[PDB]
Amino acid sequence: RWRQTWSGPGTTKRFPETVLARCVKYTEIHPEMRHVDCQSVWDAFKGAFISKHPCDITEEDYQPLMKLGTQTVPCNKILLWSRIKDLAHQFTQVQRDMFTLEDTLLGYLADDLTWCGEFDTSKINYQSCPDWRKDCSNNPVSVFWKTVSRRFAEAACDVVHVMLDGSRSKIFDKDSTFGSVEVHNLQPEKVQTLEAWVIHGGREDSRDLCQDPTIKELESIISKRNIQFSCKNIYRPDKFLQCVKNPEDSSC
Ligand SMILES: Nc1nc(O[C@@H]2O[C@H](COP(=O)(O)O)[C@@H](O)[C@H]2O)c2ncn([C@@H]3O[C@H](COP(=O)(O)OP(=O)(O)OP(=O)(O)O)[C@@H](O)[C@H]3O)c2n1
Repeated sequence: RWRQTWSGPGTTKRFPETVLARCVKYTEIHPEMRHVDCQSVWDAFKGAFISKHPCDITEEDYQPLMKLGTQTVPCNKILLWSRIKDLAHQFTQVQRDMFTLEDTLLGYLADDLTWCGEFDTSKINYQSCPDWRKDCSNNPVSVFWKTVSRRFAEAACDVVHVMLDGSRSKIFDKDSTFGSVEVHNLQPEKVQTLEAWVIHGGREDSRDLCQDPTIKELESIISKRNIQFSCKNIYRPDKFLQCVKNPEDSSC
């Protein structure tokens, strides 16, 4: 068909099979999730968006799935990220120094996937799904991430870290999930500090990007929530990862 209902990519091929298989793998690997019934998880995930208008999804739609995906995360070891998920993930993969959202069952189930249904049919839409900008923000994927990211941020305590992409024109972006949801849902009663790691993309010698106006904005916002702010440059992410794998080892 030469045209489609929405402007975004349609549901990821074999979405039901993919989510199911991810749930099985996760609960097989992660002991604490060992009892989880992956069929019930799939059904609850389905229940959030099937037969529903994909511009009319709410956080409530995802509550059955949230309940089933309830999981304790070590509160002082949370790593948030904005844009640069590959480094964040490569980092936590070394020795589980920290946990990102994609290390939780629910984040793992949905990572890199697109999905939506149709009002008044039970069909998954494999042709297109709403674009957040062009179509609607209350779509199944955007609403899912907002809901799960809020919960993840509320679970954090002590020092919370965030990797930010220093090669972007807005290192801290208030419109991102990190900036619009996570920063506002850290609980000042529990969270002592937010420490930003600003990942350089520019090769070799570069600025102190902790002085970037958007970082100063982030500092102001966090400080005004009664949370301390710290910032560090990571000048060579490749060296950084090497030092994580082999610390004190070289020129670290
Ligand atoms: N794996 C993952 N984790 C998310 O969430 C937490 O959110 C943070 C990262 O999101 P951020 O980069 O937006 O801050 C991390 O701290 C995680 O703890 C996501 N929050 C949103 N997404 C999804 O990432 C995909 C690309 O989004 P984009 O931010 O690159 O571009 P977008 O804002 O959707 O462009 P638009 O068309 O103008 O709306 C979309 O599927 C979007 O729904 C997400 N994907």
